[PDB]
Amino acid sequence: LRVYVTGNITVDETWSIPDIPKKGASIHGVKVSQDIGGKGANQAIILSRCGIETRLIAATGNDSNGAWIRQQIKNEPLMLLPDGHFNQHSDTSIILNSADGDNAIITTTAAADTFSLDEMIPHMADAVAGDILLQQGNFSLDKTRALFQYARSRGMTTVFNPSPVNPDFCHLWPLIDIAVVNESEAELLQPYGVKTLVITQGAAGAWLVQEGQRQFCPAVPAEALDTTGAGDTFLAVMLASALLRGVAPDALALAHASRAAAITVSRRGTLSAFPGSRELAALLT
Amino acid sequence: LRVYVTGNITVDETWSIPDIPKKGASIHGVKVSQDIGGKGANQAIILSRCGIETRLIAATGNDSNGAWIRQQIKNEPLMLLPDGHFNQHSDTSIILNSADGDNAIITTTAAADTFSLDEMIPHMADAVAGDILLQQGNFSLDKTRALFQYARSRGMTTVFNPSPVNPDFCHLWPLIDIAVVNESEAELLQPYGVKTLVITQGAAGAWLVQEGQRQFCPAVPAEALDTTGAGDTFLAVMLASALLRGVAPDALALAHASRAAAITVSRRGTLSAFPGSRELAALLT
Repeated sequence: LRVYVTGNITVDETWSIPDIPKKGASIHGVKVSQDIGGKGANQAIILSRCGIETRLIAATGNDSNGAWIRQQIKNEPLMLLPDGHFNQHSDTSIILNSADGDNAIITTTAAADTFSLDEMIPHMADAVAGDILLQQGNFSLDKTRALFQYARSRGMTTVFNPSPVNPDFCHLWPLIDIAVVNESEAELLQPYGVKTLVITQGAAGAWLVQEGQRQFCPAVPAEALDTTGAGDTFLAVMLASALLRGVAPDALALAHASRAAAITVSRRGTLSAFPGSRELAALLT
Repeated sequence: LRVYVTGNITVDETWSIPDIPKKGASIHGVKVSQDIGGKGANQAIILSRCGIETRLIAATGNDSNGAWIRQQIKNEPLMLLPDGHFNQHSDTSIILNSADGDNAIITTTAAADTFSLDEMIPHMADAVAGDILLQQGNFSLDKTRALFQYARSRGMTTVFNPSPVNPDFCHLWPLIDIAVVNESEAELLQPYGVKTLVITQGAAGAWLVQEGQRQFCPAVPAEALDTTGAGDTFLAVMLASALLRGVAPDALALAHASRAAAITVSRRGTLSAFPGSRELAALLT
């Protein structure tokens, strides 16, 4: 079984501030970390580091960030398509880390947007029934839906993590096999009729909803000095643990994702904070 | 007569978002513009366009924004020091919202905060009595004072524009020959004993004070398209005018500066908005 991930790849830049500015206000911040990231990239890489045959379809620009990104992906057991880049700035993210509550992130999409659907599906031409298409919320409702529709014509399994959230993603669920959502997204998009529903609540554990049954997997306690990437780690490892053992997302899968995620939040950065290929294998056994 | 401008250099990035995200949110944004900023670089840059031998002593780090700054400066007749760079520098995120009125702003320094003496001072080894030391508000009190004393220690004319304003800058007046200040800075800070005092009031004109004389110079009425850099355009052209005619800042120096600032404010941005060398030569004549 091969996992195709259609998303984005970025360079996350984290800013430490007192609290997020109110329009009109000017404040001081400190840039504390630069790292490779992106919803699509994070999940694909972690998946591949778990041993799952994985392919990432995302656009990089003819940026110095572009060379940086492509160079890093080269050290991962993941295939990144296309080989070439685009003359656009590579997508980037501004992660506002305030003294108070949880982070706020702003991500550009110039590169991902240029990467048309026509240039995209050809990279999935070698897909077979049973293969998986994993998407996040980096695309428009139309591009996002087109991709899932395509996946269903090729007999693939569909996984959806609607982050960032798009109000219109709400009438997309009938096309999904596995939905992974926040409490915010769970309410704002209202998942329904999905074989497997997973609602993540960060440090407050996670829910697995299947066939009417509800199971709660409490989170593994951890020192959270950097929260970026926890959700992506939790999802990639939950999915990996099911795929390896050959079952459907189950309680042990969440048990593993919770452990993988605790390692991630205990480290600075994005790509640089993810559990190593060996730590994951030790974890998954 | 040469001008040494001890200050900062920045990259100001304008991001367009639908609205400022709340703490836990994750939104899409568009990185629309990027300009070189910093009252230090702005002032030094405009002075050099006026034909004044100018040296900007500011620090840039080892990141994308650093290489870009180093690259954009090559286009100005300005000389930037030191050569080479340091690590992760000053720049600001200008969050331009939608419906939601005014822009929120986050700024970082770090490059300036760490640009120690010993690092700056040797760059004025060629300075002589008569040369000018222009300094803004981007540096601690001890660092700023130390610079003015070194200057006052070689016959250099000291020019001060305490912005960002620090309340303790209140003790430096004896070391300053020319003070350029706005309303709020004039009150609180309360400059005294300065041989030349300029109080900026933007559209409301400017005052030239000391040696008894109180001279007011009305502004060029019109209305800002983009107020950015009006102040440092005013300070720089004023200095240049007096410098070119070999006198202390006078009435004519203020009218030229007022004419220049009108130009800057009618165009968007900084480097591409300020008056060009030929435009400066024309109004300065």
